[PDB]
Amino acid sequence: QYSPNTQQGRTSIVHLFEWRWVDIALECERYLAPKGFGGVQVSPPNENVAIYNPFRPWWERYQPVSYKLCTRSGNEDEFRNMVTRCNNVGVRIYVDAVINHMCGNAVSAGTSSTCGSYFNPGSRDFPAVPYSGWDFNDGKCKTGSGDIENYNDATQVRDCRLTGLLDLALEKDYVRSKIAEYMNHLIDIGVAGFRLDASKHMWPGDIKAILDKLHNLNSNWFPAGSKPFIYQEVIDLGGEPIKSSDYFGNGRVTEFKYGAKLGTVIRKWNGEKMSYLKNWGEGWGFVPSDRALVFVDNHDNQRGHGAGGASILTFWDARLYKMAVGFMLAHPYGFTRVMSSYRWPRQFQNGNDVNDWVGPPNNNGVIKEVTINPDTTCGNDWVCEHRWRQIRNMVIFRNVVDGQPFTNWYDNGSNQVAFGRGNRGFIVFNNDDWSFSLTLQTGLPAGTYCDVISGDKINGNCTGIKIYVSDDGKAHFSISNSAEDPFIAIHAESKL
Ligand SMILES: *[C@@H]1O[C@@](F)(CO)[C@@H](O[C@H]2O[C@H](CO)[C@@H](O[C@H]3O[C@H](CO)[C@@H](OC)[C@H](O)[C@H]3O)[C@H](O)[C@H]2O)[C@H](O)[C@H]1O
Ligand SMILES: CO[C@H]1[C@H](O)[C@@H](O)[C@@H](O[C@H]2[C@H](O)[C@@H](O)[C@@H](F)O[C@@H]2CO)O[C@@H]1CO
Ligand SMILES: [Ca+2]
Ligand SMILES: [Cl-]
Repeated sequence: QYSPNTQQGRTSIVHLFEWRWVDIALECERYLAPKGFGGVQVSPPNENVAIYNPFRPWWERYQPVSYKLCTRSGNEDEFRNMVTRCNNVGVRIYVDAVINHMCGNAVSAGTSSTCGSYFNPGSRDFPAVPYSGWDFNDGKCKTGSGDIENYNDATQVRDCRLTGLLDLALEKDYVRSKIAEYMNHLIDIGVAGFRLDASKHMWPGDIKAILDKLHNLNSNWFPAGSKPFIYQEVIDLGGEPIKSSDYFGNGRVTEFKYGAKLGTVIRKWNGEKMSYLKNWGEGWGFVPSDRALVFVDNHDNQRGHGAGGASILTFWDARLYKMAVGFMLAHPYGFTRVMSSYRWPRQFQNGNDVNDWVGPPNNNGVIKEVTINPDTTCGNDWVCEHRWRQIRNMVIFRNVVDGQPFTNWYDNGSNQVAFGRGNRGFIVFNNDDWSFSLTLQTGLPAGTYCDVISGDKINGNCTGIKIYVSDDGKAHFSISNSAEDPFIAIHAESKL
């Protein structure tokens, strides 16, 4: 259950947040495949509530109406087209599965849905599934409000409504079956796995019961017996009765401690320093590496809607963000997910962004196409961090050093550190307020290597910084605290 199911040599997935199916299919062929990306996490493909107040917020997609593959990203035909084209190019698709709940209980009944399906939250009626009052936990929840009120009580966290979201009775075989029917529909289409949204709000046993009904991956693309990749969204920063480890029997889990701590470290909050990252991983209280899905930021916490707090680094913090992502992609701990977002009118008032609800770039509610600029960046307000040279090249770096051990660690006791991966890669970071100029042991064979952060290796030549490794594996590195990118990375495939 725990394997990403990516092609050998591809070690990362990217979240193409709110991207349309047709756009992802093209990206798979024109960029993701050639650049060695392992897969794509797509936004919920199932019909959701169409919210006009505010105007089509991104979170409306987390309020299911039915399991029809009909959304602002496209219809079933477009979804299949995308999965097939991506799979045909060796890039996997992972679905953001919203199966813990339906829409908000306060939402007005009617046909304000992405596929016109009728629904009535008040009467608990979702005929397009179909679900009825008998399929929700209204009678199971014991809180006075019917909503989750105290996280110290593991029971209400699972049986009550998350911020009013109608909670499905996942103990019922009928409900489990309707969800499996939806997920099997996707697996048969060709999806390689799923992100289980709000897993903390579901009983480990109920999730397992659902997974037990899931098919193996489509044998036209995957070897027989291939199980869908499962990564459960569990927000556990410690201090709660519910632990992410309670879900290890179903698959991997999102390690929100990862981005939160890395952000605090890179920002140097409360006296933290990169030198402390020497024992990064389980040593910091994180889950086992083979059960972790890591990331610097996600669609939720990049806009203050998730765990991590104000320490989370995002594309808005471009310089520090690139370093955090680089460190993550270079370090062996966990399975890495790169974030790809869109720009929005961030407006901070009293420490809170009042425009954190804004949906993807659009024209009258119609998601804008992803355009590619001659410099390979994206237009139409799509950030496309996965296309940033510094990030794209680190994604490749991880592929190249796949399997190599963490070694040759170095640090100045402050914020200047470096480490290698076996004899296939080496990375140096300078997050101090002074320059870093020193000769280090790289563990790499002698030769001239192109720094993949400041440049690229094109036709036997480096476009950016060049590093010279001697016969003893040592090499001189020089990084000024004023460099655009205060870190250098070199690997086996960047050698001249
Ligand atoms: C997982 O799925 C979620 F729903 C729960 O973690 C996502 O949460 C986001 O979407 C919800 C739903 O739109 C949003 O809450 C809105 O709707 C509820 C219900 O009516 C309102 O409560 C009264 C709430 O104020 C609304 O904002 C969440 O705020 C949003 O974070 C989550 O991101 C997914 O990972
Ligand atoms: C060809 O443009 C490159 C650019 O040289 C590289 O620096 C990066 O640009 C990012 C930048 O790193 C980031 O800090 C912020 F300014 O955003 C831009 C992209 O919008 O990548 C591009 C494309 O590879
Ligand atoms: Ca629940
Ligand atoms: Cl997540």
